[PDB]
Amino acid sequence: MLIAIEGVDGAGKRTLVEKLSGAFRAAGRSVATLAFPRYGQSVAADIAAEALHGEHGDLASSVYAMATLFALDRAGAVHTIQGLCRGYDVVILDRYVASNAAYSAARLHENAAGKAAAWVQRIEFARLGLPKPDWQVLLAVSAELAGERSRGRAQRDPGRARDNYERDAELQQRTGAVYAELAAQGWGGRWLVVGADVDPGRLAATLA
Amino acid sequence: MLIAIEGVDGAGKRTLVEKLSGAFRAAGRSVATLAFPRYGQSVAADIAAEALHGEHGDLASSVYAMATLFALDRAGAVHTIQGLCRGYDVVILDRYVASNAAYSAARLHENAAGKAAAWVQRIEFARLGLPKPDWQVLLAVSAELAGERSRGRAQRDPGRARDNYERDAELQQRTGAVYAELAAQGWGGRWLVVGADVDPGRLAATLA
Ligand SMILES: Nc1ncnc2c1ncn2[C@@H]1O[C@H](COP(=O)(O)OP(=O)(O)OP(=O)(O)O)[C@@H](O)[C@H]1O
Ligand SMILES: Nc1ncnc2c1ncn2[C@@H]1O[C@H](COP(=O)(O)OP(=O)(O)OP(=O)(O)O)[C@@H](O)[C@H]1O
Ligand SMILES: Cc1cn([C@H]2C[C@H](O)[C@@H](COP(=O)(O)O)O2)c(=O)[nH]c1=O
Ligand SMILES: Cc1cn([C@H]2C[C@H](O)[C@@H](COP(=O)(O)O)O2)c(=O)[nH]c1=O
Repeated sequence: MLIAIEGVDGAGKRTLVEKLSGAFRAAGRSVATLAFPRYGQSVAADIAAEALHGEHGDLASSVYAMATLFALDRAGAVHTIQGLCRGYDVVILDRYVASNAAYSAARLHENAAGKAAAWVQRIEFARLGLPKPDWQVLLAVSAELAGERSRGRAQRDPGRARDNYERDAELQQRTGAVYAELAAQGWGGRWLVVGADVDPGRLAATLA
Repeated sequence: MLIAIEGVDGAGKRTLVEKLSGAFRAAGRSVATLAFPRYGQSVAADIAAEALHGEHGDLASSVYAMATLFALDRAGAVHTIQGLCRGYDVVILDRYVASNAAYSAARLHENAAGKAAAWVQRIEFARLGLPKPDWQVLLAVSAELAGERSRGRAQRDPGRARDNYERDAELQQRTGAVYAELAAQGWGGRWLVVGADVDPGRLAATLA
């Protein structure tokens, strides 16, 4: 089973992955986790991050260029994902294809039924062959709280200055809204919308 | 030995590669040829071409985004290039790293000593590890003649409509000028500037 944890930056995704992993292992399931972007491992991922921090000229100014880099990173992980699904009972991804749909649509002020979301569908799932997840869990949080976390993280870690998207409060707001639409639409597969207070044990039971 | 044939679109590069290959083989050297972009083989290359034909939203509007796609295509060919150099006496490339420097600088109205050219140097040769060619042959041609060839090709082949750059006559002009500067500068290695009338036998002798 392939599960993707989605949400805006600062939503608490990494923490949910950790808690969920423990819940699954408690239930006797083998668990593997993979996070996107695959920084260090993927040049596309690194260039994208660098672009979001002021490098590489006009690269970040293009919505589709950024989406393409994140898609190329995932395309290079297809073998990894297939291998993990063959080796473990549960594979949990911290961010996946839906991240591209949410942020891309938001940057263009489009909704989940828009052009960008459809483009991501055609490119990543169909053309690049990324498998559709069995579950996509939206960790919904208020834009204000998520933002406060992204800022706090930058104040405590010098190698963690916020990226261009995180410095755009309205973009974060719109991204959260597109995520809610994607979930209601069942974009790319079935979704579950949860909060930071969700019970790992029950969530794992629902997913397994 | 690694030789790259450079020049604007419609300059006559493919023809020179063919004639040069024959000249080298006549001299008893084994020859291999590789062309960039690696259409079909590289997703980055295909997406880039598609973007230059009106697809993928605002992707082509970013100079660095386009340069990145062409660089990622080449990065995926490093193994191929090293293998060819180990297996043949001469390896001839139809377009290489300099193509990115020339077109990128031109789109930004910069010269060979500019930011874009330097960025290409840092990314492709240093960061991505692409080997610097032993020779870079600039097939210089008048912008008018090159353009007439690109147009004529589109009139005869339906699957060959001109790309966005080819539809920009001034851009082609500026690209030719940046190429001349790159050659005079010895950018990325030594260059040779030749015309369509160059003698394959002598050119091959010079390169070998
Ligand atoms: N970014 C990553 N996050 C988590 N696990 C990863 C990541 N990249 C690779 N792995 C895991 O580490 C082990 C793999 O890597 P290696 O990188 O050694 O694989 P390969 O030798 O390229 O094998 P394969 O094609 O199966 O991935 C695999 O079992 C894979 O599931
Ligand atoms: N786009 C290309 N143009 C010309 N020759 C190519 C191209 N792609 C691969 N080749 C050549 O075709 C043969 C290779 O390909 P294959 O694609 O079968 O290689 P591999 O099995 O991936 O081997 P290697 O790592 O050596 O490339 C090689 O000898 C290589 O030099
Ligand atoms: C994985 C992914 C991240 N992003 C965004 C989220 C951030 O603003 C940034 C990097 O992600 P990260 O904060 O999870 O490391 O890029 C996308 O736009 N598309 C994607 O596919
Ligand atoms: C290989 C390469 C081509 N190009 C340009 C030349 C064209 O306008 C187009 C495709 O190249 P092509 O006409 O040789 O198939 O992109 C670059 O800008 N950078 C590159 O690295």
